Amino acid sequence: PLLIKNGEIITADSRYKADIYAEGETITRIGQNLEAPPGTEVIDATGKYVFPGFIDPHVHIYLPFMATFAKDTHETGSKAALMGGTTTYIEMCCPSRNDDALEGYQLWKSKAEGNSYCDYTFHMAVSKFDEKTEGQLREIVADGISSFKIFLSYKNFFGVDDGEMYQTLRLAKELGVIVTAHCENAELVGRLQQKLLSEGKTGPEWHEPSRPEAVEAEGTARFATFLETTGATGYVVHLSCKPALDAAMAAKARGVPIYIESVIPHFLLDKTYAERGGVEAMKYIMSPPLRDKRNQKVLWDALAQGFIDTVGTDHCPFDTEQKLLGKEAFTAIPNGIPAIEDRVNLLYTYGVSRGRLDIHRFVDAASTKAAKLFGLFPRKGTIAVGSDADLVVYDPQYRGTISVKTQHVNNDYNGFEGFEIDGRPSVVTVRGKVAVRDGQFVGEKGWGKLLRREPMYF
Amino acid sequence: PLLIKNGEIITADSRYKADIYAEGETITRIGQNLEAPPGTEVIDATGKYVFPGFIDPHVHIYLPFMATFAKDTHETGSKAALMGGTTTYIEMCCPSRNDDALEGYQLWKSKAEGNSYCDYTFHMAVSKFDEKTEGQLREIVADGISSFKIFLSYKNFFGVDDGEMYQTLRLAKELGVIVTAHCENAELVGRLQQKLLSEGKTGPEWHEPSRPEAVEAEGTARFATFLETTGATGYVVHLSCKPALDAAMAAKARGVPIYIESVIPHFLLDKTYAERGGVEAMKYIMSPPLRDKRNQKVLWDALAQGFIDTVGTDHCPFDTEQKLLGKEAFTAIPNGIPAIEDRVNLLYTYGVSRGRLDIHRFVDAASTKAAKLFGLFPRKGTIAVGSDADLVVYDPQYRGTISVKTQHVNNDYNGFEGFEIDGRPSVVTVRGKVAVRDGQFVGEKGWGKLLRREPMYF
Amino acid sequence: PLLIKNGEIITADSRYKADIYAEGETITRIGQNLEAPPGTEVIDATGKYVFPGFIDPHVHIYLPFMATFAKDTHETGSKAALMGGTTTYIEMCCPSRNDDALEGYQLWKSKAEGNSYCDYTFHMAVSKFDEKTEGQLREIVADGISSFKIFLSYKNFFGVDDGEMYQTLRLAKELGVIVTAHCENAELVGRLQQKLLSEGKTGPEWHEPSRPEAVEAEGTARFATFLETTGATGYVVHLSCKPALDAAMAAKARGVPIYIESVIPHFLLDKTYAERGGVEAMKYIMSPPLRDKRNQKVLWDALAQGFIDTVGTDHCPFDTEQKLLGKEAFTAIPNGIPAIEDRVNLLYTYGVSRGRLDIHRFVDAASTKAAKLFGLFPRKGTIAVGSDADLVVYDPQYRGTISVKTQHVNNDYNGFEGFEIDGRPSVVTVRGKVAVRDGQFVGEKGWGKLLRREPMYF
Amino acid sequence: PLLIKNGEIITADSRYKADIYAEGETITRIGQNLEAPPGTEVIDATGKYVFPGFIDPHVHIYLPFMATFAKDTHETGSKAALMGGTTTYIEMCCPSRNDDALEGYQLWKSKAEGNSYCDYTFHMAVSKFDEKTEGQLREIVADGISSFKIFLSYKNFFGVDDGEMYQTLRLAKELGVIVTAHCENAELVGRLQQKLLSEGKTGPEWHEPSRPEAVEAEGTARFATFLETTGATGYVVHLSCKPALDAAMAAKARGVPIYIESVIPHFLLDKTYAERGGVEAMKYIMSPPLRDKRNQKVLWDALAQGFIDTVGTDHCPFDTEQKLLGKEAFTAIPNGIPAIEDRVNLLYTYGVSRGRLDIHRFVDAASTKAAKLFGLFPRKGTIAVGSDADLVVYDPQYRGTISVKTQHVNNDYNGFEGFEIDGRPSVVTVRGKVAVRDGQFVGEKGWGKLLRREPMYF
Ligand SMILES: [Zn+2]
Ligand SMILES: [Zn+2]
Ligand SMILES: [Zn+2]
Ligand SMILES: [Zn+2]
Ligand SMILES: [Zn+2]
Ligand SMILES: [Zn+2]
Ligand SMILES: [Zn+2]
Ligand SMILES: [Zn+2]
Repeated sequence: PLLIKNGEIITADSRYKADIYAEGETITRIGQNLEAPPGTEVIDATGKYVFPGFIDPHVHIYLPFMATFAKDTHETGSKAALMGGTTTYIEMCCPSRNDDALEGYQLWKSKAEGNSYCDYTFHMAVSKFDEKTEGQLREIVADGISSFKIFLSYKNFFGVDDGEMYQTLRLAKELGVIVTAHCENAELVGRLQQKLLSEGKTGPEWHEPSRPEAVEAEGTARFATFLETTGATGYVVHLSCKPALDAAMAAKARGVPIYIESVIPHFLLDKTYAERGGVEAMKYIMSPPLRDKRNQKVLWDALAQGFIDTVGTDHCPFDTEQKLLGKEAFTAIPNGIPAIEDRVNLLYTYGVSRGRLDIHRFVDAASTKAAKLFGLFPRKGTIAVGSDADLVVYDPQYRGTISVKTQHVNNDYNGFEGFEIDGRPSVVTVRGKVAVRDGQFVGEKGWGKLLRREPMYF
Repeated sequence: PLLIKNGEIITADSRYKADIYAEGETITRIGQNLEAPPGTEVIDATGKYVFPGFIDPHVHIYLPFMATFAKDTHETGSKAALMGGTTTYIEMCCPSRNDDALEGYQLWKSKAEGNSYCDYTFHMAVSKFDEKTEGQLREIVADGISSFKIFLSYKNFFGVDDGEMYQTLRLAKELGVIVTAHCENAELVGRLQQKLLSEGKTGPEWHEPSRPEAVEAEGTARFATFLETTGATGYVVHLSCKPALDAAMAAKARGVPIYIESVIPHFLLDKTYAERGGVEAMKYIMSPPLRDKRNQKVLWDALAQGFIDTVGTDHCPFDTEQKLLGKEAFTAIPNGIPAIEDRVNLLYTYGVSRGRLDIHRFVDAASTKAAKLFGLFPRKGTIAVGSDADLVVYDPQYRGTISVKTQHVNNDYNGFEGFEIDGRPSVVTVRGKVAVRDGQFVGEKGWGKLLRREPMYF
Repeated sequence: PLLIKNGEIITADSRYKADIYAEGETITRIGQNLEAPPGTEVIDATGKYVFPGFIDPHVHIYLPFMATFAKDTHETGSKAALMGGTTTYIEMCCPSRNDDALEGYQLWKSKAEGNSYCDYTFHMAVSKFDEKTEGQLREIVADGISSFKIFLSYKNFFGVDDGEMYQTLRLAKELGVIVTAHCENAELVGRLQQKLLSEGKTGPEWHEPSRPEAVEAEGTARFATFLETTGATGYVVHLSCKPALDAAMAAKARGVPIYIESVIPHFLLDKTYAERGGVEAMKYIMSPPLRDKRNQKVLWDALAQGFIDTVGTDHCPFDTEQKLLGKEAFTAIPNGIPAIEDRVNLLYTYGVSRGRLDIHRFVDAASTKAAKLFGLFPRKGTIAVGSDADLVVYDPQYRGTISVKTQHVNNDYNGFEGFEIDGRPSVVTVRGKVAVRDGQFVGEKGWGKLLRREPMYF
Repeated sequence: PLLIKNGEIITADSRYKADIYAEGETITRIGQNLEAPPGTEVIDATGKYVFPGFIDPHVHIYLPFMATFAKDTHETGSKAALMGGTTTYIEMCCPSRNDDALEGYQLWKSKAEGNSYCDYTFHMAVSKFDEKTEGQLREIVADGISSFKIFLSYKNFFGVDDGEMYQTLRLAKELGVIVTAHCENAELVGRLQQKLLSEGKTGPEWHEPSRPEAVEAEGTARFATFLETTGATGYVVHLSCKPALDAAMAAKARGVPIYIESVIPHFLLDKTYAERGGVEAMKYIMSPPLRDKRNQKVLWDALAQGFIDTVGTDHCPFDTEQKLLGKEAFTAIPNGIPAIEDRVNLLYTYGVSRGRLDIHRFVDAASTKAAKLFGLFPRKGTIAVGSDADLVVYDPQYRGTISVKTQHVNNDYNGFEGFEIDGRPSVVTVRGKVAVRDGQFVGEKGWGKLLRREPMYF
């Protein structure tokens, strides 16, 4: 049994002081001065906030990509997540066009079993479409995976054409599945990459120009048009700039059931980081690229007003050594930045503590909204009787800086090296069991379970 | 003591089954199978929803307007509200340009004391600005009223000019007050009214053309520009059409702290109702006017995505006899439609039950958001330990129709006569005390209190 | 020699009364009371307007399409054009994906030689892209054809994919060629067509729903993105609705060198014509489909302000008998409406005479702009010394109605049967030679020549 | 008699080589190898362009403003205009609120008689509205002035309120007059000015912040709303930024008869010039203020596509000594920059020679469009038989720089000091009489006449 007392509870739509008692894995009751049976583990949350466990709807743990593999394992990844306050993560299951989808799903699925410290689930990538695949997708959905993922980029590896996208969306609508999508243009990026390389422009500073804002805007609008035409519900992952936001907003305004996600690096980093040259710049190469800083205000304002629904990380860790695989051509630099451990602290600091982000909008954008969209709610995403006891006792008096020297991500650099944070998790629990106590990791291996969802977007 | 058991609790960010125990006026604890001391009043909510008491941020009880007076009293008005599921209402305190603001405030304030069945508070109208008035506004704010109200229409009676609007906004920013605003154009409406009358166009069907969508759009954009320039936080009341929504959305997108409210009649009624001729058409005359029905989809879609923040009624009851005061000229028809009693059932029915409105967005738009914006939260607007026990046991199995024959509004007609509803309040409580039991009004006169707020928008 | 005297000359940027003297094929001099050598043919234009010969930048004479062939020949087509005041037309050379481009060009080219009454030129369609084709396109451009044409629809027959579109645009930029484009989405239209048919919806009234406005908007925006990314100059053919106009305007506003064309049927006809059922409805089936009439005001306003650059017809004549080829499924109805003969009179009547279209904007939209965009200017498109003596003595006192009974188009129905017109050509000349005198056709077979252009958009 | 031979004639819709013969004040005939009677003055235009005399629709010669007077006289002003290629200018007749409108008109009118080297006309400012004024405006219009001018700024001196603006527009519609307007917000500018001064911010660098882009956008949109509501035709003077352009474009798109003008300094100068401090910065203080340079591309692109209709100067010359009148407070710096003499060369150089501005669009934006809008066409604005012989033989081989040392404007500084130009007028004529020959001024005092217009916008 667990009892968290004297803490100020804050959810997306409530704020109060009371005690939380969890007999087992779920919250049993809430009230003031609760009496917990003897033996109950008591946590004193005096002077601290008690938030629902945070949820990252977009991470990469196991990933064979751009000639190599992402650095975290479900073990190191889930641990880093917990240290950061994230108690549930949704990983992108990404088998390529040449892989068997069902086999890919089972591979990712088995790599996670007994290896995760916190709960998780997947987004099933659809990198090709045919009779064989349709049958396997029906099976994967039936196993509890209620979300797909398509890419409008990465030609021949992940990208699907209009015909495949259309079929994926019709199937999704039939199964009540929500489709997440990476929006760019596979053809344009490929052509622009070749053009720049043939011109001798090989440095990391040509990554952004090879896939400008106009391309993300085109893909975002195309995706919205297919959703509107098929009747399927969609979700745009890591939207990074105004032109794309305008396209997604226009779709929302005319009634298209589409949702928007932005990832932490696009709120705090900008294109100049990728113009520093050398391995230093390679550390900030991702897709969509970091943009002109003028976009940060746009994203922050949109987040405050709820135009942007969720905030994820698109966590994709690589070692500087791996980044150097593209010292000859920027097209060979493995795309990705690590952030699964810093999302919450960064969002809280620069959004709530030093920004205009309302604290309730913060909880909604970093936990509740994602739980709702992907069928994890009310099990996850909030604090209420019946919900899983995934809690985060947050300390707002803490002051420090982020550094690779103190991170738990299995790679050699931190994207936010030196950034200050005005808070951090003091205690983190997973289904009633303490995983982090006073900055000390005390999690239990294999405690995390796979969360199965029910389709709801017909 | 009160105990509501076996009900499905639904708030903006939670959904579960548990019992709610309120020892006194606030919720003491929540859990499953709670044991209430003997003597506790037990309500069985089996098979029913338990929502937070709903809040109407825009009503008119006492109102000397257009040569006459609104029909409801705080007694009949609060009763009608409760029957409909609304446990808190914010009334527009409206002294005209020729009245002393402080006296006006005190008049409204005393008419409500001991006469309301549920809690309430006010929006202080600023229909002129000068040294004398500034001093009185500071006093009214200090008395707990944290919101102003200005009109960009009704020349010489309620309307303020750019100079006055600017000063009102600067003062609001200084005091941390949020400014609500009726957005049209006092001059244009006056001119267009005169033009139409001089042309012999006197029927009710000329009301809409006298203040077209372009006018509301102009006023909405003007208001946004003054907010952006003064640094004040604003709130647009009863936004009725796309052009205006576009203007308010553009302001939101560029960072202006502005919020949007729409009232129920603009979601379900349209301009043709005011083109029926005679007293029948006069029943549907209000400002802003009912619009072309193409606007209803726009508003519904915007509500579903959270673009529109709150839903109110702009409740302004008049008898058909009073409406006839303008049988000679439409300009003399007292503007207003009654709706304080039907808002919740209408929104639930056409939004949740038969529409695309998510049930959590429904609670937020009809209760929580308004509580947050006007400083009533967390006291009101949600279900959580510490909050006032304002609850609504809602019956989703109920089926019926709205009719003046069964309303409690103190006038002779219902704007939604004949409309079907797929639910209704079964039990309604105010701070732990039952006011409505099984469709029977059992409220206590004078139980309602004035809610004082703290300024928060500096 | 030719002398047109006492006429009021009206061009896009001039208006005056004077005489025009053409010694041979071009205008020799302009002035008042000019003395023409003896033998000169004198035309008295007293009380009439003298416009530059009008130009239709989008017609179909020879066209193997949808299992059949368009009805006009270069002989009947050029004659009908002249009777209507059009002295130059640009035909779409359309070999399909299975045809050899160079052979296709030569086929169209030889069908026109010695068979046209007026001058003409072509837009070279690129329905596929490969090494073989690139070489042939370079040859065709070198032969004087400075414009391409790509289709974003008609899968497997005319439509090109993103890869092919990109390559076509890069080549166009290299050669200084302007690319015209039909903007929809080949995949979406195909899928939506199949869906409707499988649902038993086979009538002509399902044509519009099979390719809604959202699709044209998507293709228009996609095209604009590829122009912006490749640096090529583009031109959107027959833009029919607001969503598409918005997309093209956004591109214009941000600096993309893109131009807009709209065709006469979209200004005067609407979707209901295709909902009349039977062969009557089949007469109004075209692509993009006739739209909701709310779009006509949008197009007219855009034309008046110069947002829409040119007005063409997309003349594609078919007999009702041929239209019946799709009595079983709307997908088999040959798309197209005839209009080459009525464009000028219709535009003049409903635009200038009865609309808000300025007479100079009329000349620019129906003649000069197209001549400029496609390199026919200053040879064609205006009245000035040195220009070809292609003139139209227009009679503004004429009043009549359009009817198939008096048309010269080689088919059995007129799309504007019964429409009134407030003017008509009295005299029409081609390079100094009279082709139409007092409504009598006196043209000379084979007089028309192929106009070769110089590339100018690098 | 005048004969200009061997020149390449370029108008907005024609380009050719021929001779122009003017027997008297108007062009008599055009053709190749024309024979002029003996005594005819012959100008050889070999290797040069022959443009229509350029027209500046917005200048200030006589102006009592901000405690002082503008430096040019109709003598020095018209001379400077001619040297620059401008043969017709429209001056803003600006009596303030305290002046009698009719007297003001007559004052301006008499100051110009016999004192202008080239033709001219006026825009009648309406700085207040009442019965007395309406009567005088009817008289002024009857005297040939077909355009009004209202200011939405300069409180109590020039600015009119909504009531006055509405009445001015209704009268304009009745008389068929077009209304030009300076769009900002009198109240907001006044308040923001006071706020900044009270904060000790007195330097020239606070001018822009005192009237930000949001204000011009608000005024532009307000003006458009009143035009749309009254049915009057409008024209926005010196539009300087994207937000305002967006507002004016939206109005154009929905059918409002509104036109846009931008002045040369907003295309080439930016806000930093006014941040140089001291008298140097004061030289660049005008209204609307110079903006962030990001706006220059927007304006250039809009001009190339015809979104911006005309290009003027808003010529308002002051001596540095006069500028110093506001060394204590920026609000006292007389607003204005000189440019009447450099407009054409600057537009030609940076638009045509070094930009993307098409040469025909150049002639239209600098001459023809303005002539059309203000009823000067076809008398002025083009080259054609019957038109006034106002011609400009332009030399495209000339290369030089602009300097106060060689200007003819009656003040001590040039706003474009040091700017390079790729052309200049070689010969300039006014109604058949040479005013400038090979850079030498040979004009005749009092030759210029007042141009009376006919109302056309009912
Ligand atoms: Zn991605
Ligand atoms: Zn990813
Ligand atoms: Zn109101
Ligand atoms: Zn109201
Ligand atoms: Zn086509
Ligand atoms: Zn076509
Ligand atoms: Zn001005
Ligand atoms: Zn001016």
